[PDB]
Amino acid sequence: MEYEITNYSERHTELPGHFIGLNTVDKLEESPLRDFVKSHGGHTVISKILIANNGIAAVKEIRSVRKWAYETFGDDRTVQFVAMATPEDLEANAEYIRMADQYIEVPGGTNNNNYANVDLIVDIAERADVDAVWAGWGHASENPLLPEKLSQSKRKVIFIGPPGNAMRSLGDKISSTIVAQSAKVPCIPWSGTGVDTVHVDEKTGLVSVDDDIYQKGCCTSPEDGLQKAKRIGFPVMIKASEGGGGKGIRQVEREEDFIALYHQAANEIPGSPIFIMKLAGRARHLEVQLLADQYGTNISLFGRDCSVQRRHQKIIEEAPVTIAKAETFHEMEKAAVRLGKLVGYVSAGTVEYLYSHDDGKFYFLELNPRLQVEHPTTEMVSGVNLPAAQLQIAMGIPMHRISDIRTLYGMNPHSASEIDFEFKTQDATKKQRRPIPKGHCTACRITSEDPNDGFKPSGGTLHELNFRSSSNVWGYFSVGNNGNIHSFSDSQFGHIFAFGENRQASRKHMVVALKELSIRGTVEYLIKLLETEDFEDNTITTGWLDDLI
Repeated sequence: MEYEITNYSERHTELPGHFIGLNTVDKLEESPLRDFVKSHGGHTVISKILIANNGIAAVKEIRSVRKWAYETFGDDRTVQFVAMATPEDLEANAEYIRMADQYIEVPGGTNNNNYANVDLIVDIAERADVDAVWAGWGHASENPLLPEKLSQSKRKVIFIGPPGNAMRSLGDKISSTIVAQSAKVPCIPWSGTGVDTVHVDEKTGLVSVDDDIYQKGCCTSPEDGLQKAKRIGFPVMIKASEGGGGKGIRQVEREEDFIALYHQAANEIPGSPIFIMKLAGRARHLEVQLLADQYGTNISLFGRDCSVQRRHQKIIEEAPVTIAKAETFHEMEKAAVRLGKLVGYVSAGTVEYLYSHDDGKFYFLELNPRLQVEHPTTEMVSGVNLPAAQLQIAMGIPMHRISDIRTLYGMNPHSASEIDFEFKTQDATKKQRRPIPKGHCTACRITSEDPNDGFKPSGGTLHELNFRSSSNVWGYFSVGNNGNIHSFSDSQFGHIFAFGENRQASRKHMVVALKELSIRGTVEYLIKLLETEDFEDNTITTGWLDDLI
């Protein structure tokens, strides 16, 4: 066969040497994938892949990369797959370790003994002979030392995901915010508000904040910060960047208790820089899905609502979003891209936001440089096979040279022209066509119980919820394996996906699916919560759900 051509042999040079992988297409005997890459513009070809993760996550990278490929050069093995198999998983017959094309038995115990491990991941990587690795999410998915050490080998193992440098450019809750203050992302009132000086390392693109700036946004003393609070507007949250999950923070709804609380968190974590933020109330926690290639070409793939949290847990997340005004939502999007370029982010990352409809305004929470288990939604409303996406960007192929990309924007899929993604010139919508979700999708965090007393469960840790009275719904339950705290959870934790023409309807088919699954042997409060208007229009902020029970 033969494809249209794209010659980006220029841009590759300025590309971090850690993006170019050993088996480049300029030194390989001619070959199918060696032709699908080259022509389109990429530099490295990936043939073997290591899955630094298990469960549905690990089965999602497969079905996805085997779909695209079979659709592409037709071969659900074009892109091989080496998986890591942890003891307990072999005793559960994980349907994924089964789907791979081979694998290497890895160390059991606490995940810090395999997946989240980093030297082991690459050692294996060096052993298998892989071109690239993938962690999806969780485990070492966030550690930036993972990719930084993956190409940092005599095997140049590329990394299907964001470059470590993309991560190190994040940082504690201070610099993070200030840096994001740079990409002019409306942030929540704190001590650093108005502090947006950041120095980009021309050579490495590494973004850091220089002390004097990080000290311009801290409380040198308890009286020093107390003064910030008044200037702010109680209640406020006393946090300290190196905040440990749930350590180093106190809410102060009123003066008097400040001095008392300040030292409180400072005591938990010493030598820990403290700052004072403004403590918001019933707002929203939408979430922006943003894509970007290895050529400062960031873009978004819609948004997500998830301000309905279980003590801060994502139970119900529907997408696309209809909450904020369209342009108000549009603003946050370019807002998200306004920062991806900054950190020089790559592949896929979902940026969350605090939304208040009272004012319409919204703030920057944090950047999540790591794919999410809830991308399927943004994938159905856009049709962008993300595990088929990021995988091509890793090989150094532009966004426009991405089958699904053009499709999204209205371009002859086979075409090799560029795209005015920003929609900046009259000569931009003669060829293109602004994106737009197709139907709605509302996930649903389901939880049941099938203990580990003694009997031997059904073979596998991935039961697909094959419903019978719903055409538009997919789900599943996942035997919790190698979590981080749970080498195995008593019960499981699978997601569920529902889709439809509109939001309302999507719900219908959603609940409708929550019905069929309630006749087996959990979701009670679910139908419930969906059958309530406080969700039947998308109004409920951050109180409703918890306000309940």
